Amino acid sequence: MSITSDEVNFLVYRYLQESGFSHSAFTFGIESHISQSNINGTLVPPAALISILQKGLQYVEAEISINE
Amino acid sequence: SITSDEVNFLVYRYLQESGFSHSAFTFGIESHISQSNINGTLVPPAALISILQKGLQYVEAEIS
Amino acid sequence: MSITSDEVNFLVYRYLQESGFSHSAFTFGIESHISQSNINGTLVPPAALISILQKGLQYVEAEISINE
Amino acid sequence: SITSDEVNFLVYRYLQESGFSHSAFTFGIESHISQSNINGTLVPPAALISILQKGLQYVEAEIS
Repeated sequence: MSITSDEVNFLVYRYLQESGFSHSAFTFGIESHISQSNINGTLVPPAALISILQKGLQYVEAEISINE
Repeated sequence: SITSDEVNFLVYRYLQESGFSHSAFTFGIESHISQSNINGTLVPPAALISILQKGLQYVEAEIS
Repeated sequence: MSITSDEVNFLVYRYLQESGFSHSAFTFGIESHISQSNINGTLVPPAALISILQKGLQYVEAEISINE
Repeated sequence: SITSDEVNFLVYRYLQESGFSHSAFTFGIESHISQSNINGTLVPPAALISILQKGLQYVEAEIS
């Protein structure tokens, strides 16, 4: 399920916004050229970066536990 | 379950490694990225990306 | 009437704030170490940078006009 | 009488010349420092400082 640069940038950008990192969000939106990203912001849920990251951890725990 | 500081360091490292100098600078401060208790040594390059990769594999396992 | 680095930094910082340059103000406050400046913000009037700059221009106009 | 864009370019140039990289970057955007109609050539280094210097001489002439 290959992930693109623009995707992670969107997840990060939205994380900065939601966490109240107003100044970082602004700076990152520009540096990452987020305006030029082809992603629909309205279809991205809140805490998305937090959610995937949480699942990423659990997935790795599952890989170790079966071979544990 | 991950914590705010852990997530913050992940995005912070990503920002540095991705060459987002000005974002890295501003976010280091706004986060108070230290003052927090994380050892940079135990977090490898692309860790944010890597954990996200495993997270999409998990989501692809839930719709299956 | 010698002017110091911290002084001009304060004038600029306050200009960014007042003009609504929220993100610049934040970034500059940090870069210029404005927290470490020995200046009393409460005794600095609004549009101070704009005012001095305006007077700076008028002063130069006066220097040219008498020799004009 | 000076204009918003003129003041903005002055502070912008000052930010660059003073090595405030991250401020210069953020302020270039937030200002929309161009999109505005100023020729960099006709504005010398330290122009912000210089005009401020003359402004304090003027204020010192008013209390006198």
